[PDB]
Amino acid sequence: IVGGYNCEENSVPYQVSLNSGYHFCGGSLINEQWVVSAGHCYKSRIQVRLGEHNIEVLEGNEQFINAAKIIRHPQYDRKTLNNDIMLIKLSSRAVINARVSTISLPTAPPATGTKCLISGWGNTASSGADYPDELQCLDAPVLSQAKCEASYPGKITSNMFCVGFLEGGKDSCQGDSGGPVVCNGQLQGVVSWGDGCAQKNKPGVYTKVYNYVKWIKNTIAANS
Amino acid sequence: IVGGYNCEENSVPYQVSLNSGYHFCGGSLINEQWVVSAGHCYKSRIQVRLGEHNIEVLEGNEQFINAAKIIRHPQYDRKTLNNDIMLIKLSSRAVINARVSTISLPTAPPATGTKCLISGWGNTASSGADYPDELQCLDAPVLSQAKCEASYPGKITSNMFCVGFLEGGKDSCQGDSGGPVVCNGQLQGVVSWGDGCAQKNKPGVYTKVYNYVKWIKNTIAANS
Repeated sequence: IVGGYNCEENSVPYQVSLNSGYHFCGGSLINEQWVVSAGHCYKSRIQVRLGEHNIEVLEGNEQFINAAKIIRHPQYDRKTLNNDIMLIKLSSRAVINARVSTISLPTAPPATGTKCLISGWGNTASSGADYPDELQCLDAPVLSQAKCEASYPGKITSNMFCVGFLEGGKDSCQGDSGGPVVCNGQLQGVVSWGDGCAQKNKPGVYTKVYNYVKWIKNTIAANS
Repeated sequence: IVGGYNCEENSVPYQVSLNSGYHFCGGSLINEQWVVSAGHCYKSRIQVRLGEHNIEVLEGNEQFINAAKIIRHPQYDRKTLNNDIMLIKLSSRAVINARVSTISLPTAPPATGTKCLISGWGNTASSGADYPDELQCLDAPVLSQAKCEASYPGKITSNMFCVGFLEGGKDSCQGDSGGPVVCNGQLQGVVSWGDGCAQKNKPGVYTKVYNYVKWIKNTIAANS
């Protein structure tokens, strides 16, 4: 997150990190046993960690749980990042408390102008490496499909949307992929891709979770 | 400017010097008829010189134009140097050419990590006095507000930010005040103040021009 701020204490209890030794992506806890992330964060073996704030220093509420099942959306397109969404079944049930809890799926698609919270341990600098210890947060609004298509001519499908600022300055960045865009108590987006970070007229692009609401429930039901 | 270098030719066409008998400050040409500088560079009578490289020897492209109006920010705080910004209307419009051009105002605030270019004819000696003939340039990065607020605990307002190096060595200095800090082709900062030049962990503080974009255009429109 470029241009963000340190997430307050337990303001993001649904945030998880995917790890192969260390964190390579974020994710969102949507069921006591299921995490949604980006399909391009796919790996064969993933350890999910819950309850982290400072990703370097244990604060006591962390849960380390290895993925039991990693199911990337069947129609995921590597080149276009279309259907960039993936479900991870946890090998055991997360323990829900004030530090670890779930986020609701969306009942309606993202509404232009709506304020959302994006979070992650990604790079916080537009150029150069500058990775944060503490979970970063960013309030950004949903942009119109028009502004989104315009910014990325011929790249934007109906399974994507744009949240950010056309002036740049604030944005998601390398390391934030898979993480949550939560608007009005609902997971509307998964951090998907962008053209650089926080560049002018290059807002980040996010998977429209709303299009996958049935696929998620069906997939969870079939794998329970 | 300590630790810098002779700006190349034609690289800083927006740099101006303010003189009320002597070169006391720098400034930026932001309109054919307007200069931004530091409010603490206020004099009742100012002659602006544009197009200077060697501040001692005329090279042919200089324009000498007296200030018609000198408008300091109406909440400028002499004590805190909060709102350290000032607008000067030239008595005639500058001839815009290859060596005297304007610089764009910022469309988004300083994103930390971004390389900037500070410039001026200020003291190049941390200890003592060594004023250069040729304009000095310095590439310096936007420091996180966290790091800025630290170095000057309780001094740093939302109208200020820090550019430079915590190690020391490279920094603006006396006589640089008012001068430009340009990042991505936009005037992000105005040399304002610091504690010591090139001073270890006491980096340069700059007026965040972004917060003044509306005030500036309104003042210019109101005085044209």
